[PDB]
Amino acid sequence: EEEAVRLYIQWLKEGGPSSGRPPPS
Repeated sequence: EEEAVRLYIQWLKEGGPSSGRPPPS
């Protein structure tokens, strides 16, 4: 039940590490 992974979702929803950004947490 984490929030940081909620960012990770956000991150992944943006494409994840293929977006040009490394995963959040």
